[PDB]
Amino acid sequence: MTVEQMMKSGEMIRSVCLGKTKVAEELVNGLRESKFADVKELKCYVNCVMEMMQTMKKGKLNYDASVKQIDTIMPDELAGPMRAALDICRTVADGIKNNCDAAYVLLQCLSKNNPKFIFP
Repeated sequence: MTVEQMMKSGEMIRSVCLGKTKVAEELVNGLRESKFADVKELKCYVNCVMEMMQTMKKGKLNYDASVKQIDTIMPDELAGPMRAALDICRTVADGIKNNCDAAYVLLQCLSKNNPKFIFP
């Protein structure tokens, strides 16, 4: 429930997805600063995170599942802006067959459209 809980859940998801993908930690930190480097392992890190957050399955957005997860994990003042960005970006990755590519396109759009953007 707490923001401290969010920070804990976020650290858990980062750890697991770093371990899976073996991506540089600086690359991942850049995702919070609009540095969306075109690096396969970083795109696949993003896909890992969205799959753990129940936000995508097979590189396709599950809108209802995403909203449920956003609202559980994030405090209200961050969840609201995230929901608005998800609505704005709802169809942005449609027609992109590669899973990591689709997750990454979605992430860029969420960041572009959420002034209070955060990501594990």
